[PDB]
Amino acid sequence: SWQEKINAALDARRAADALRRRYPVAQGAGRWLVADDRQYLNFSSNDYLGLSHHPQIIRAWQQGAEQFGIGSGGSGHVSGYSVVHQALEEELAEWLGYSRALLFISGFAANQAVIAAMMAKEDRIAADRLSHASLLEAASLSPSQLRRFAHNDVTHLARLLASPCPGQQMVVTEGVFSMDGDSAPLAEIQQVTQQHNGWLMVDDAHGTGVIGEQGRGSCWLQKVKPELLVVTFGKGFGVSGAAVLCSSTVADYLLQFARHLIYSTSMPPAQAQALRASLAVIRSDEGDARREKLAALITRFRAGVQDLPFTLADSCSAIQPLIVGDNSRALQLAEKLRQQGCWVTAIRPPTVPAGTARLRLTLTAAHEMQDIDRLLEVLHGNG
Repeated sequence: SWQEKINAALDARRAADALRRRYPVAQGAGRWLVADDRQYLNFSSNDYLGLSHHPQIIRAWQQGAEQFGIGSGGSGHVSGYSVVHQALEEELAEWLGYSRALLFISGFAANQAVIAAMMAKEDRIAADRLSHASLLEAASLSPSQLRRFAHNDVTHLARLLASPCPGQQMVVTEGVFSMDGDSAPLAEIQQVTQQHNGWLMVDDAHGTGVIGEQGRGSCWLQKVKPELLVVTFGKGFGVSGAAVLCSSTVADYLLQFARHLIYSTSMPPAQAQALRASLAVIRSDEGDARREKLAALITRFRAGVQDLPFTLADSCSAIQPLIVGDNSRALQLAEKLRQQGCWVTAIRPPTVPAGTARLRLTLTAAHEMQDIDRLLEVLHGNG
């Protein structure tokens, strides 16, 4: 029965594979986390540039409602394409170097809509094994053939692409991995997929706004222009939503065939105005300053960890895993940091490889130097 299927799946769960209850917060974005009525330094949010609370983006969100109401009233293919959506699309395309941008309500939605429109059962997706769920789940729920390659292993990927395919091949990877905060070798990857007549799709959720000139992506940084670029706005941009960057013909294909783009409700115009304001800050001199601040904080953290009984991952991202090793030690370490006012969360097998239990830390441009020092001190006294 259905209820037996559900009860049986919930009952079978081992203690290490069960997800904890969601914890309600009063504030979850940026420097401070507020849970109950207690203030914690927040080392768990994705607000990498501190823009969720920026006065200019708040104003834009607010005025946009005055000007346009809230809901768009519908889909882009009827009366839900606002002049504000068109201007944001144009601005993103100009910023990143693509002929076209198409807006989506989330990264999950963008990824699924591209893959649903472009891949048939005959085709193959070659996906990095550590791709985040937004991408992988999309590639899974497709009728195409999904094949994973070892993390960032371009030799493995070439092997994959060389295998006979009855259709076309799409390579998918992230610019900065949600997991370890490490970068993909995009240029090398772009080379072997061209060599096997494939197209390349990069999701740059964790790099967009945060690295490269004017905060352009992981792709800019590495001088690579994949056929498809997906950017999402729930992290560094401090808002919500996503866009697909692409060519004139690919955008025309998606606008004719991608049902997810054609029939979904477009985002509130006021949300798009907040995103245009976020983009402006990201491109501005203040954008450079926030990125430079974030990099200084990462430097301060990594330098302090040298003198600690922990290891670091290969990351220059705001994402800075602290490898602890032992599961009990890591959980007790996170609990203790929380007790001392530092909000962190621990991750253990099997989400991570054996013996690589760790803290999931993130830093943001809203943090201050003394915050990093407070983290280091608690880590020393409990490490």
